[PDB]
Amino acid sequence: LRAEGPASVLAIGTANPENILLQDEFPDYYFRVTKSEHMTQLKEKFRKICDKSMIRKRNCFLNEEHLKQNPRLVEHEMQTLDARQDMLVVEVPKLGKDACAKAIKEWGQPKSKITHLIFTSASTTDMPGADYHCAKLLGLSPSVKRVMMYQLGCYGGGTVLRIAKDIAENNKGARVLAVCCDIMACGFRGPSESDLELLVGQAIFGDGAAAVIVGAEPDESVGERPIFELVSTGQTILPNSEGTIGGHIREAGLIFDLHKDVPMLISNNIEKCLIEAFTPIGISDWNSIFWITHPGGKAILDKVEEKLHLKSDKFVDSRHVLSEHGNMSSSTVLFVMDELRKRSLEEGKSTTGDGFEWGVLFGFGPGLTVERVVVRSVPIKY
Amino acid sequence: HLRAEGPASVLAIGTANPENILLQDEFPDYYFRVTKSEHMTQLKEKFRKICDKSMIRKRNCFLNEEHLKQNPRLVEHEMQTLDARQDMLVVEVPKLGKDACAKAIKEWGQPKSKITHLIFTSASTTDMPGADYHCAKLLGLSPSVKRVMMYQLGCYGGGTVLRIAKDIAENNKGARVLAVCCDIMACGFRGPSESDLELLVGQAIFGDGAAAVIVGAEPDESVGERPIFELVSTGQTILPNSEGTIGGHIREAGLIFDLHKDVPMLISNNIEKCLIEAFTPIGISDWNSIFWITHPGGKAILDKVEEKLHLKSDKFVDSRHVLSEHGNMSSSTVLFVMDELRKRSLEEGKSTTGDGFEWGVLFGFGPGLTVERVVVRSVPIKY
Ligand SMILES: CCCCCCCCCCCCC(=O)SCCNC(=O)CCNC(=O)[C@H](O)C(C)(C)COP(=O)(O)OP(=O)(O)OC[C@H]1O[C@@H](n2cnc3c(N)ncnc32)[C@H](O)[C@@H]1OP(=O)(O)O
Repeated sequence: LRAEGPASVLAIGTANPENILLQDEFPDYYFRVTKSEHMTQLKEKFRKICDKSMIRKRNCFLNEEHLKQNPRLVEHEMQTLDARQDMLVVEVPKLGKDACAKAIKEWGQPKSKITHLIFTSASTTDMPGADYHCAKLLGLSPSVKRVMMYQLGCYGGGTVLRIAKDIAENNKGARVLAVCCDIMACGFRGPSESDLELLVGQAIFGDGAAAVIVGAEPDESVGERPIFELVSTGQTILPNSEGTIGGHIREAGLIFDLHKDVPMLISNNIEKCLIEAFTPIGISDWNSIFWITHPGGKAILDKVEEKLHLKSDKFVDSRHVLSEHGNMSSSTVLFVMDELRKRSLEEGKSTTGDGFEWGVLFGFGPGLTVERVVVRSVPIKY
Repeated sequence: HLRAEGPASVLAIGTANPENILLQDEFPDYYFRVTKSEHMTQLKEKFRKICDKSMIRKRNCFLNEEHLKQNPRLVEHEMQTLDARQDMLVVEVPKLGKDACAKAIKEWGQPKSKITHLIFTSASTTDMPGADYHCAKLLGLSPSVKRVMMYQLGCYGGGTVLRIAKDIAENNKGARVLAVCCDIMACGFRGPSESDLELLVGQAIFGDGAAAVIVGAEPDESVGERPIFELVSTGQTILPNSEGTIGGHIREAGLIFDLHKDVPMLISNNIEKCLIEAFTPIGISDWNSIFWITHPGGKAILDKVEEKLHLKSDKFVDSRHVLSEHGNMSSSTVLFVMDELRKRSLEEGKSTTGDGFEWGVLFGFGPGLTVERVVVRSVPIKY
């Protein structure tokens, strides 16, 4: 028995740790707790990176008491993976379960109707995985079909939507719980004079989890209503991008590579993704649609906006999420989805997509891989 | 959105294994020599009986004695060696994977440009970009191939990649899914210790290998496509009272795994209820009237399941043969079993790809304790 019509997002939930990192105070915090305050010139460059990041605040699970309890974590490169794993194999499923619960609350259906669980995280790795623990913490059926996807990266938010679409539409009644979660205790480390690449990540990455319920044939009879339709999906590797975005599980924890070319590579290639995605729909004005864009960095948004001459209203939700949360990897793009529909409602727009009918969702991550989802809005009943 | 009509079918199967071979009869001595542990005479005899009862004749292993020479940290029990293992496996895991995909693509006989999705699972490593990215580049797939990277599933992953491919191939007309599993046990090789019988078991049963399948719906005989097994339904479940019995952990010392002795009994004591749920809609109750494609996680698992259900000697022939010639290769093993089942059936002139039976069941078992189940239907072999 296959489902009729397209899969849609029926609910969204998000969660963040309680502890907060004010970006104005982070240079002082970072260089103090890492006992690197003598690197004045480096701290000066780090301060400019933080000030230019357009991040006002992040939530982070790792706090100063964790650092005093294990000073090894504040060093630059030091065998710490066990200590990080010990924390994250617990916290990642926990924070993920927090976001799942809020999404199920909105959804308003028995957890026994959840037939599938998709879980993605780049912050940890274990067997059984975070899908198992999150399922147990939620009290889901022991026969929930799980799709565990460790170490995707920041494109992963588009991935779980792609996976959920085919599952929901091919299985009548299937209701897919897809959650992303990342905790940057996996890659926190101290500064080195030879790494501005490190400092960039230390300034932009924050903690969070985002969960959605995906399903076809929404049942208004019992309180289900979709927010966004998932119309088509794609995934591609950008040319001349090899090595530009990388992340590795090592004895020192998560070690990442981040090339300065990434913003230009995305901007110079993204229009082909739009043509490839919207030519069948007959759309060519990239301002006549709504955008749900992963804010991988201020620069990425700025350059895409520049190359395509996008009105400033398109990345408003991306920038607001980046300001209040930083880059949370795979979850970030679903935070933006949620903000888009909450702002549309609060501003009296006619649809959940800022008043537009058609939209596009993008994730960017290692590859350099681009995840794309053409999405359709729903009218807002007033 | 144009969806496919009819069920998704395995259209091709290819496998690969490292070249260096470990003979089980010599492995107790070889293992305790290279690990500088010949003074553990009572633990070695203990280890010799585990290997004697394992019903494993040989295994394929990428890690050789020269590797242990270059890095002696790999032969100690619990030394920080992850970086050295990863340096090897981020390269070798996709490579061996590509070798198996290449054979599957060969049998399939269709252009690589027709591959629309690539599924890759492996428990031996993790990286970003992952083995899926590199396996696709090694193969020459389209940069727009849709990848599904599933790191650290474990021994049930062979059923998972089938369950994932089923929904993709059926919801997308023309979709051709390349699913591959691959594991290399340099991720978990380590020296012995009198306080870890689980390790000894793992060092005796785990071997290297990769296996890849081409999965699609609406097979096109005009272009040379021939189905092998139809994927009918799928299930995943967590066995009750099974917490912590199968585990694997990426640590500074590499992959550390747990294996509780009760795993055979827990599987055998729960498996029939998996059969009932899977075959009651089809109207089948006799577990000897169907063929089996069973992950040979260990000789004890097959033995106990065989007893509990009174399965006849034909069911586990292919599982035990793969186990004897390759050991436990984790996620790929069950796919090695599928391949031999359809190959032996034609060599023996059986009515179908499933040993003459129409309906069958595929099982993977792993961390959870997780059981992956796939009801499968064979395709007639016409003579
Ligand atoms: C905490 C643990 C983390 C754990 C992670 C969890 C898992 C995730 C795995 C995957 C990880 C891989 C990634 O991480 S994927 C993130 C994608 N996001 C981007 O790719 C950001 C886009 N970029 C921007 O948003 C702006 O660049 C930014 C940073 C706001 C700055 O704002 P600004 O406008 O001022 O730009 P400037 O050029 O002026 O830079 C000012 C100075 O920083 C230097 N600089 C910048 N960029 C650099 C780079 N790339 N390399 C080396 N130097 C770099 C410049 O050279 C200059 O230095 P100088 O010339 O000496 O003065």
